Amino acid sequence: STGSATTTPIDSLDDAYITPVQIGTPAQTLNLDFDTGSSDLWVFSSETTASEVXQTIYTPSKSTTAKLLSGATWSISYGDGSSSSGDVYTDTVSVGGLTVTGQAVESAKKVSSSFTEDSTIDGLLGLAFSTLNTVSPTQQKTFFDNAKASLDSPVFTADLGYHAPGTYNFGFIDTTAYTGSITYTAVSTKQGFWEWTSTGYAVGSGTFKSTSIDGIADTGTTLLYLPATVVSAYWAQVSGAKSSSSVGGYVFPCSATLPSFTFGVGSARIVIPGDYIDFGPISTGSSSCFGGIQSSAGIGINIFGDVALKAAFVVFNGATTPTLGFASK
Repeated sequence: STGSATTTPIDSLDDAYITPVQIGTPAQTLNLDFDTGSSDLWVFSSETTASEVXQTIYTPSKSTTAKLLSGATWSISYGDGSSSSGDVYTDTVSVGGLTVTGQAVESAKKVSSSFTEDSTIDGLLGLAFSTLNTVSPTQQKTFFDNAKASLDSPVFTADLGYHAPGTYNFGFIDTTAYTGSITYTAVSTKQGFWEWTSTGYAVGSGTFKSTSIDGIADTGTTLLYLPATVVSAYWAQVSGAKSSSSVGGYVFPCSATLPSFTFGVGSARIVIPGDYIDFGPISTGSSSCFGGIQSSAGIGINIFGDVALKAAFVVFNGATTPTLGFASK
């Protein structure tokens, strides 16, 4: 079996992407944030504190196939400080025509203010490794893990668009979606992430520097977070760029033409166009724009976020020994 679903940016800045997911019988359609940086499928629901709901909610009592997972609870917090918690049901879950039965659907009893305030996201669908799942006492498998048995191939691909819709595919590789060939690189699962090692970088038309950059492929993070000295080398090429403490990062004049940024994947090279690194104005009407490449120093890990991933076709190969594939597009 296979599945294919359209993913669309939640705003004009590509802050995040949402994908329709059908849950329960008859299907309830919710717009979820596909996150390869976490491993919980959790949704706004009829159980969520009313003052914390502004979103489409799941109602387990209206699904004939929902079953309560007795005594199971969950609690998650994310990099940004946002958090949620609740209890657990299993139910049928479909994505782009691919159906999984017995998928754990985490029902939020409470959500933090960030989730409340974002009307476009009804929940998150975790696609990292199941070791990161927060359900207790027994951790639950991700959608991808449950689907592997029936998939034509144990893969999923991410094709994110720049200010445009894209696609998540399950179980097959669309060879018309990319150019040239896919280069694969080893994944370490020791921390639960799709963690890999980039072979180096280049700024604009300059030299490629061979330097190991350990990072994670994370669809659930907006920007590209790299080591301080690598980010410094980028912004040194932009005459108006400076580090602003009040905005929290590198800002530059919106009118600048930004250089591209190249990262290595084995002996291959993925080039992020400069326009993609222009995240946008700090404020509507502002003449200053926020940079899409920022320092990872304060986060503790390098993150190849949406800024990087949307310049490529990305293959998440979930075979017993997982790898990550990248192709230009």
